[PDB]
Amino acid sequence: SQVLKIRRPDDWHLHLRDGDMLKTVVPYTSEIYGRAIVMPNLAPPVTTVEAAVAYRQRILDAVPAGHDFTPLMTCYLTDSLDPNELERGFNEGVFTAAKLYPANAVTNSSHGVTSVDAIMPVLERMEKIGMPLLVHGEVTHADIDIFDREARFIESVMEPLRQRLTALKVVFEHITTKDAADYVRDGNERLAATITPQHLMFNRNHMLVGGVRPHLYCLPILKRNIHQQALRELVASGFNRVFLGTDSAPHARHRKESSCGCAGCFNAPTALGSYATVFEEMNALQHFEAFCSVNGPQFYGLPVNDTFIELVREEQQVAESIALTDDTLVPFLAGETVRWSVK
Amino acid sequence: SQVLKIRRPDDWHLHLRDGDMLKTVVPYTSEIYGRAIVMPNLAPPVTTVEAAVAYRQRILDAVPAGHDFTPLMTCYLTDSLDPNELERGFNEGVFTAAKLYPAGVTSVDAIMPVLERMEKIGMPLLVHGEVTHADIDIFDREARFIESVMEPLRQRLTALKVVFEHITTKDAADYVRDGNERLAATITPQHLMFNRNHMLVGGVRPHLYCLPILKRNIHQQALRELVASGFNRVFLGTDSAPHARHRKESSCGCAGCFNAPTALGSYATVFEEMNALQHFEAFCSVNGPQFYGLPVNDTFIELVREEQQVAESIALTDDTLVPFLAGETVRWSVK
Ligand SMILES: NC(=O)N[C@@H](CC(=O)O)C(=O)O
Ligand SMILES: O=C1C[C@@H](C(=O)O)NC(=O)N1
Ligand SMILES: [Zn+2]
Ligand SMILES: [Zn+2]
Ligand SMILES: [Zn+2]
Ligand SMILES: [Zn+2]
Repeated sequence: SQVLKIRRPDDWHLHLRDGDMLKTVVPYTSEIYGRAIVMPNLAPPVTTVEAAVAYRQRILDAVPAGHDFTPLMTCYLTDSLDPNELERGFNEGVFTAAKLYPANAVTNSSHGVTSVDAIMPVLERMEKIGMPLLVHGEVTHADIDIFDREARFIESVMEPLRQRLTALKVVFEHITTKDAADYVRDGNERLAATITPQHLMFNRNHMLVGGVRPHLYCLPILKRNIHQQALRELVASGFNRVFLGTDSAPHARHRKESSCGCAGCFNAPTALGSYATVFEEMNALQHFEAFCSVNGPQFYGLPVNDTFIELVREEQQVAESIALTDDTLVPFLAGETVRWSVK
Repeated sequence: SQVLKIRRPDDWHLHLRDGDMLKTVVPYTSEIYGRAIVMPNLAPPVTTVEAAVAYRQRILDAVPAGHDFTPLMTCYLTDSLDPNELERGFNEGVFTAAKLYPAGVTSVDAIMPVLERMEKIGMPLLVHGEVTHADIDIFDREARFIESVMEPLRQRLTALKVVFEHITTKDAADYVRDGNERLAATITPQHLMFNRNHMLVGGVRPHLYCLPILKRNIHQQALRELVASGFNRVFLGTDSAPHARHRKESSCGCAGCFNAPTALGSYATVFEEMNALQHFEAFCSVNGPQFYGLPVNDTFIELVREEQQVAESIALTDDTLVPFLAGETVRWSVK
């Protein structure tokens, strides 16, 4: 059976949650990835240096003995965040980046951003100091169709922001459209993107035809096939400012399979082999290592890992579920036979 | 305070299921509607007169004393169905119409002799109008059906009476509006009240997941304008399609809204919002009978504009049933 050896990868977009759930999910990441960008959308969010320090330690506490894993912390951008607090966290190595979630005029100032214009002092500071901005690029106005929200963000927010702050480094997280693929392809060295395995492997038909499948329900929402194909083409092209970001985003089974299912795929356990499957199908395995292990480091100005891992092209069954203290997690591709697994 | 008195309505598109489910759900229809078109997608489907007769009696068995409700039975069209069986059931007063589900039927070409018979005898054809090829995006399946199946069919069988069931697009709305007297449509409450955002923003809501899939807002608006205009070949058809809670709320949720308990008031709210209450009775109680060549009901009911809370769930023998709009407050109630 065929082997693919790559420099140890990193995950440039990860949700690890907290408490018991954190304890359950960390190992799926730490066994494989050297570093991950740990997102700050805890309840309450990580908006201070002290919280990020404490959260980093809880994550390290949960890493199994012998895994060489380093969490890269982020600050949740809010209206009330002091730019001095963000700067101090960056300067002390606590915050690797800051994350901007969709604006909403009714958000509490302690929990989010009302408008992008309103946090310009903090954004100017990030530009000044060279701190990268990670963007969940959707506009969430009630009158905008959910499938249009990413495209609308490019026009309304992304392009004006980058024109306003010409030195700002930005990762367009988990892109899902041809709109975003083209935009990123056509950008400068200060614009990059991450892509999840689900947005490469599936489109909205997989989530809605024959049944509604809440384990494929995630934001930004799966788009039509033309968008899926654009994403696949982009990673297959060798374009070097797209990189691995799983957006592994675990929710208990009962919170997924409910009257109002939570958004997010728990894909940490199966992401890497899923990406290998996509690059192989695209006859583009020569660009697979760079996607997983080189492009992200280069954009963040961090070293490439100097250890290796091996994927083997031998069929394996994915677990149907993974136990939590209470309830269970259903992994991405649960119960399926997958083509590539880690040796 | 405000009271609205209408001729008793009918439901021209209903799923009653079978067994204990049927027992549970029939009363929500029989208490209000004089008649309903009972769809034939049982497992196995109703494809013979004999099965239709038996099913009709199970339905009648489950109707509470004092409800004057008549189920109008339908035949599930199959590639192989004998035209003589379908005609016999029509002639015996058993089959009111036949229903075309897309593969269901593999092609309209395979069932031509059945369709030609329906045309000759005056039997309406009820169409679930979606193409199903795996590669066609789910949101495009209705519009694609119009071009590739509906319009060719109608041009070939010019005398055939067709109801375009549960339409969900401006495409279909425009098509029906511009059609002749042999084409009509039903519209559900969900496709008037909501669009796909309501199913997908803030969470995935499987109780709003149904086929044809909820579409974007411009399509919702087209349907609302269609009913509100007074156009007289669109009529009430709930597509009440109940599934146990944990078949809805699962890793692969079933399609269908259990809307029988709340549909009528929900429609009232829509027409009221569209400033079109003067057309509400015809949609509910006149347009269908006229298309089907059946008399209008000779009794009347009243809706009052008093806010009722919808039950969170309805008990079944096993599991529960979550009604459409569960836990929400509805603006109009049946007095
Ligand atoms: N529409 C649905 O979502 N469900 C209906 C089938 C139908 O009307 O196609 C059902 O029978 O469950
Ligand atoms: O933006 C997001 C948030 C994430 C989560 O659950 O944290 N889940 C998602 O599906 N995408
Ligand atoms: Zn996000
Ligand atoms: Zn995320
Ligand atoms: Zn249907
Ligand atoms: Zn139906």
